[PDB]
Amino acid sequence: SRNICYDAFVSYSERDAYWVENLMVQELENFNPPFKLCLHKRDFIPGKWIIDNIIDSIEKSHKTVFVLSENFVKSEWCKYELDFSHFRLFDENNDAAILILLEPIEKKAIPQRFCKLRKIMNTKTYLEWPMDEAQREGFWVNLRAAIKS
Repeated sequence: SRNICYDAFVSYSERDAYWVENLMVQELENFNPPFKLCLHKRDFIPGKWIIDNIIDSIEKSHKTVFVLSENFVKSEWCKYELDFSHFRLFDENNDAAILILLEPIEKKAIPQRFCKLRKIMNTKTYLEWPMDEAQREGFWVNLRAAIKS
């Protein structure tokens, strides 16, 4: 494209909308230099259809960041479990996704048909949003690093 490339496409729920659209934006879009972000629930075109929003964004950005939370799982995760051949090499060996764990998630309650997610939860691979405000700096540092890995 012209220069319509983003550093990351960020899928997330409207319930966690504040954290993403304030906290995360300030640490990245306001960073210096800044990151270019495709905010799932802030930059999607109303007209355009659904899959066209998702797929198109994921393809115009270097990475995909999921902001996992109880809510996100129920309301927005499924679409990401079952996927349809739109990655000649599959999202498995395509740089992979960046998972942020916004809050803990009772996996004892996470379906079971959610293979991918469950893996994530065992692999305990993800940036965990620290409850201790004194440790958030390191978090953002990691996040950026990840988005630029």
